[PDB]
Amino acid sequence: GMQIESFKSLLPKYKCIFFDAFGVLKTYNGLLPGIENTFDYLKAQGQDYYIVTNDASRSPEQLADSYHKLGLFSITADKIISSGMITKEYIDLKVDGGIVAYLGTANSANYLVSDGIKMLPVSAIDDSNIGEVNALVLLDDEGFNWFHDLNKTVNLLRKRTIPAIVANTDNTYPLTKTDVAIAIGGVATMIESILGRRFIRFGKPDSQMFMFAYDMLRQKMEISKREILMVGDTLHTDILGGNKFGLDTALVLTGNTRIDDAETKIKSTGIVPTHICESAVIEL
Amino acid sequence: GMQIESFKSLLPKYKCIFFDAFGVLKTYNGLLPGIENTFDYLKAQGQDYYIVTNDASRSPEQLADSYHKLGLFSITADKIISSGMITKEYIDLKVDGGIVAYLGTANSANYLVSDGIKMLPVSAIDDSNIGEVNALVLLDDEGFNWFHDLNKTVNLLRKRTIPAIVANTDNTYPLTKTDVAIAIGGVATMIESILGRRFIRFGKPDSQMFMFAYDMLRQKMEISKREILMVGDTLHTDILGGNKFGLDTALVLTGNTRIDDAETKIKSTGIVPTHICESAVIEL
Amino acid sequence: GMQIESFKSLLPKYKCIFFDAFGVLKTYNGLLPGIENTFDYLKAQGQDYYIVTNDASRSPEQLADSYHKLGLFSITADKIISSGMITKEYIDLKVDGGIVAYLGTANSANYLVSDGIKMLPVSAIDDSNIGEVNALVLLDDEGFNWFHDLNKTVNLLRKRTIPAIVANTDNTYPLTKTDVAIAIGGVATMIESILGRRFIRFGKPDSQMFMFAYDMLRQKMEISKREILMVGDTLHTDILGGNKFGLDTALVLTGNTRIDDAETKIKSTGIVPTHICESAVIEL
Amino acid sequence: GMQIESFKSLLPKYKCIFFDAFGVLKTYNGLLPGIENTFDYLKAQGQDYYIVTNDASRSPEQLADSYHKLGLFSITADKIISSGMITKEYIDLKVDGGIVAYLGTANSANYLVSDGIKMLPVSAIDDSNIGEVNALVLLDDEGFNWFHDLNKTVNLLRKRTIPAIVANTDNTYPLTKTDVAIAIGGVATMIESILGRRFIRFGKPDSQMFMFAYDMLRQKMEISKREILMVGDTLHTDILGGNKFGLDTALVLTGNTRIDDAETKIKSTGIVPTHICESAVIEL
Ligand SMILES: [Cl-]
Ligand SMILES: [Cl-]
Ligand SMILES: [Cl-]
Ligand SMILES: [Cl-]
Ligand SMILES: [Cl-]
Ligand SMILES: [Cl-]
Ligand SMILES: [Cl-]
Ligand SMILES: [Cl-]
Ligand SMILES: [Cl-]
Ligand SMILES: [Cl-]
Ligand SMILES: [Cl-]
Ligand SMILES: [Cl-]
Ligand SMILES: [Cl-]
Ligand SMILES: [Cl-]
Ligand SMILES: [Cl-]
Ligand SMILES: [Mg+2]
Ligand SMILES: [Mg+2]
Ligand SMILES: [Mg+2]
Ligand SMILES: [Mg+2]
Repeated sequence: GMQIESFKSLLPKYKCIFFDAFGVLKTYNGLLPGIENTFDYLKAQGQDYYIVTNDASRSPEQLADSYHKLGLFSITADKIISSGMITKEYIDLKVDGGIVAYLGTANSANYLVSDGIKMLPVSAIDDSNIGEVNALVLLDDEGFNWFHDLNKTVNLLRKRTIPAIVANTDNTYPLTKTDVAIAIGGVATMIESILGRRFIRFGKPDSQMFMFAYDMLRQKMEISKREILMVGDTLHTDILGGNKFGLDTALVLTGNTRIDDAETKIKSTGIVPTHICESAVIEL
Repeated sequence: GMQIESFKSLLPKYKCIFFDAFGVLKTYNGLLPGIENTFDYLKAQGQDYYIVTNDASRSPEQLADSYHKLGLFSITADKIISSGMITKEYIDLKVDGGIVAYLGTANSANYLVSDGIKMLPVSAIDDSNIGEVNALVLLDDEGFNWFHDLNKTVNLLRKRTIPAIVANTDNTYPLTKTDVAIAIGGVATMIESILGRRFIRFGKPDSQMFMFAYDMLRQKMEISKREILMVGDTLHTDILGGNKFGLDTALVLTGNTRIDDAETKIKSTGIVPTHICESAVIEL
Repeated sequence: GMQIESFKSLLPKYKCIFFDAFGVLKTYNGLLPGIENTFDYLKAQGQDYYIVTNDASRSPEQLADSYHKLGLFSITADKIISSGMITKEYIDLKVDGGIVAYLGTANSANYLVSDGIKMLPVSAIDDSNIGEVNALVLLDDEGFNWFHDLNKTVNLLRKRTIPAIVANTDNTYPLTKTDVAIAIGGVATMIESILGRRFIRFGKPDSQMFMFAYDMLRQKMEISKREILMVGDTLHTDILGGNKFGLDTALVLTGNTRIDDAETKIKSTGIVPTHICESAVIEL
Repeated sequence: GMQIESFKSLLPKYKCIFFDAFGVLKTYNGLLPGIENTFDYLKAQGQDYYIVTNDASRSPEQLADSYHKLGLFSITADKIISSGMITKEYIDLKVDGGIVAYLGTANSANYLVSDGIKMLPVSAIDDSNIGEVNALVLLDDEGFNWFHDLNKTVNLLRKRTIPAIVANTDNTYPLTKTDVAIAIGGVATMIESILGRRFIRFGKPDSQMFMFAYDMLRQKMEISKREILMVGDTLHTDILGGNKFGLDTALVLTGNTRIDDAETKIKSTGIVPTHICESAVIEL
């Protein structure tokens, strides 16, 4: 049996909320209806929050602009902790000049541009420049010819002893009510089905992003990890990750974990959320 | 230590040879030089042979035509036993009319054309005809847009309770001296990394093709399974497959199993060949 | 969709029935009540049967004797086709003298012996004789010390280039209504989790036992693949194997596939039985 | 390419060294000869150290005592960061009273003892106490009967929705020059081969222990991630974890990564250490 609790009822226990984005705040057809009231509410209550997301397809500033376009003005770039920030820091620290090859769009790659390094798509790599490729990043499922560039990526990683990096996204994402699409994490998975495990994956259920947020909160208040709530739709990323780091966790049913499957999934993985809620929408 | 034996020196022990094609008779740049003499030799000695191949991208007649183009005229379509034959028989028997969806080229699909069923590429499947799709076959890595149609195949299989069939090819094939290409079996492998295991795979190391050839030999001579030699470059398909069926096996070193790696791969898999030879090419 | 049919109604189409044993003829509770009616009916109708089983824990004669002890005298050793028989033949034809080491009971091992072979349990292997050990077979989850001999097995296979062989059983089997036990196939799975894929697996869904039965039947009568029904409770062994070999398949719901899960398991695997039936027990 | 450097030459960059223990400070043969020099030198230079180890079979105090018994007094309990400490914290913060079941020895369970939870071995769990079991921990590959308690463990986890917890050890460890033993992490791996992924795994390559050490250091001094070197013998735990956390890494060749295999293993994994050294043992 599941005890379903209202999200509003939980909020007084916590000094900060960590929200996953997809399946929690928004879905394939935009924001979940009413989700603005959640952020109005937290503001009115003076409650801190962050978005903690395994999206490295654009910068925090751009992720924040997408919410502003959808009308959620409360969410600023400083509130968005994304695994792309980890990737960027890893490249700056661990890659010594040359070229970083990427699978994705030019826009996805612009966030990573820096001094000393040239970003190039996999499509632009051949024998004439392969010796300068010092890393591979997988950023977005769109923006390149798969037949051409998945093939080239396989050969690039056979020929160059370099880090291959992706955000730990789900393997697929919902595109319509009926259809899913293969995500950038899934493109890595498919590559790894041919080559073996090979990708450094950043993001949940790792705890670096959580530690960053936690540290920033500790700079301005008394707070312990159990006084933070991680809110997510996915057991093996949001809930598992939150739990390992010591966060309380709330599973919402508006995403990857459907109500009919929750007990079964919880029982097969042994990943137990602190709380289960229908959704993160607070009714006005 | 490996005992390397001349292929010629083994031939007297055997009443029929089964040859894998790729890595044994031919490679990325055509026929292995001299392989013509092997076939001249077997004729002059009156020794039977078949080619037993997991290539289901063409009919046996077209597979034979490819050898004719390359100058190997003695290879006839009756000597080519291909996993595409199994696929064809499976469709005829187990699929009841409607549409068979495919990933490949129109030419790869032609061999499977039959009464009652329409072959269509996954690209031509939509809500208007999906309810009539009764099987999916993976035939060739070329001939379709991977971004579009790998996504559509994921969704097709999520929506239709139908058999998904592929030839059990290696996940990759050599394209040049340095580069490989993802093969149709590898495409299935990639799909399966997203969906889970889901493809019915035909061909080596299964034993149906062997049994078909064996039964034909038995109709014209006294022969036991150990009097047949399976010749291949791949442990987990040719050598494992042959051994399990009772055939003697000869590992050649002209393909997937490189000489520097043979002892290690043999030890790590426990797949032991009866004999190890440098190649299937016979001299003089 | 999920259409259940009468098993008895199906049977006049066929000259021979192949039955899986566990979950079909019997469960942890012993014989399925009334299963004798089925065999009496087939005998009255002039229909043949064979048992096709991946239980290779004892000889066909002892497997038959175990039915006799339970009061089912219609099953005789000459009608039991066990994957143990493939193992025995492999040892005879593909292992050249020396020792064949085993995990199991002495009773499971000794009858596998043939001229030139010595069976030995793993517990008896040492530096002095490891050199003579020419194969490993896993026969029964009982009969050895797990701590000592799973460790010794791991080392044996790291040190010796030998085939490692097991019946393709499910990983676990029901002991009681609530509890399962790890089966011998599961022990192999566990070892492969440490070492990687390493075991030759005999039995369903491979075609070898099916071919043997079919060969024998065709000597005694005019029989096609259209006149043989394969009856099983497990999709990925019984149903998949039968389908690939060209047989009609009947999934029964007295074993691994429960009525409440059948539709979803068929959908997820894409393994579609020709017919679904509650039981292989007929009335009257 | 593979450039070996002097370990001692590296050390002046750093304010603190994090050492892995097995394969770095000691092997199956005991302490690496001369390893005391290394700690003497760091102390002389005013440099700090911590041990960062996925050995959670004993408490930090017992782990330090084991060094003292071998004559290495420079390692003290307060400098040992063990993944056992994360397990302890997880049990305290996330497990609400009741029983914690364990696989291991009584001594290994001892440090986990707390006010509110009873420790009991899996062997002690039956129908009378099972509803009170609120977690399982795997602690040590010794101390239990594998046949009875691995079977019981599989049933325990099938029946109770509880977290299953293990240190992320390698699957095996060396006993002697020729033989390995299955480690506690490998036992979890085996269980997961039967049940599917099911264990929470603590330790490298996770960031948690790294974060702890760093948090402690930054209280006592001005220290950045650029002034900490992680030293280990295993790519997928030590080097990978160190790198993802933003640390310089040193691969040493005294343990799991041998000098003959380093270049190949680095190439296949894409896990690249900042530095490669023969040994953490310095001269003088
Ligand atoms: Cl997200
Ligand atoms: Cl692989
Ligand atoms: Cl990773
Ligand atoms: Cl993270
Ligand atoms: Cl071929
Ligand atoms: Cl080739
Ligand atoms: Cl999956
Ligand atoms: Cl298959
Ligand atoms: Cl076949
Ligand atoms: Cl059975
Ligand atoms: Cl006996
Ligand atoms: Cl050997
Ligand atoms: Cl096999
Ligand atoms: Cl350690
Ligand atoms: Cl974990
Ligand atoms: Mg989500
Ligand atoms: Mg080949
Ligand atoms: Mg069964
Ligand atoms: Mg180590």
